[PDB]
Amino acid sequence: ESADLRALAKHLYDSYIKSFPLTKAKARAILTGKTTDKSPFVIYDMNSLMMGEDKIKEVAIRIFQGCQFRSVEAVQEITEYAKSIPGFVNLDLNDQVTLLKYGVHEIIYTMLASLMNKDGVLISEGQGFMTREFLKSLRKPFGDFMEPKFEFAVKFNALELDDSDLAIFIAVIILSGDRPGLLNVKPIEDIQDNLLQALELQLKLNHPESSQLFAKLLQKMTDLRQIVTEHVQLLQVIKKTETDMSLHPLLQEIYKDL
Ligand SMILES: CCO[C@@H](Cc1ccc(OCCc2ccc(OS(C)(=O)=O)cc2)cc1)C(=O)O
Repeated sequence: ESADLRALAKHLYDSYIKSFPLTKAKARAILTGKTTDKSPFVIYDMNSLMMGEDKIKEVAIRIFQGCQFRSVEAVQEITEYAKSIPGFVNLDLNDQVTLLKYGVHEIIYTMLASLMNKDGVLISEGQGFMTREFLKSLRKPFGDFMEPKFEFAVKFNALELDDSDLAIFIAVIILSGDRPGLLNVKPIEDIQDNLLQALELQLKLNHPESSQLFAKLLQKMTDLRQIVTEHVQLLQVIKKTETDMSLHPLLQEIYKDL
């Protein structure tokens, strides 16, 4: 029944709105700065950055740190959201932990696109905008870890998905089952199967003209994996070049064996 599938889509959208403070809707509205309710401060260089901490509540390491803090925060919102997916909290605890361990970063890069445009990314809850060119000019290793995200953001944003779409797609990512170390696959697959039906319908109804958008969206998932991997090894390099520093424990525990 299409009706049960719509009920599920609305449930997921609602929970998404409540779990994530900054939606794509608000983000795109800020990025298209014609809506002057509140425009962002733009950081494009050193002085921009220092003037940044001014109104916005070495450089490279500070940014690196910032991403980690935002990351840790996002893991907590995604975790809150995951709990709202029917059946998720009823799975064996070990698997709930596993699906989160592998889902979190694919979702973080997915939602990150929502705050990006070809030239930059919204930081500090939309109050700031950091350009792509500034991030790419960062010192030796810290100067290229963001580019892959932007390239993905550009292609991914072309699908023109909105928050209601994303909310179900996000749920499909978490209830994979192909994740390494799962004890009970079937209960996870039955759920994802149902989530897939809801996402298919949702795209069909919300994007009548977008031919095979469902297929195109699913393909984007192979892109996320490569982004995660690529980022993990760039992280390994940093941990070695900077011994006086360390990756936040949560991120560290998420990366232990992947
Ligand atoms: C290096 C840490 O990377 C995170 C993933 C990540 C990457 C980028 C990201 O957001 C990019 C936009 C951004 C840029 C600077 C920033 O810091 S600041 C101090 O300027 O607010 C915060 C977010 C969020 C999570 C991980 O491995 O878990």
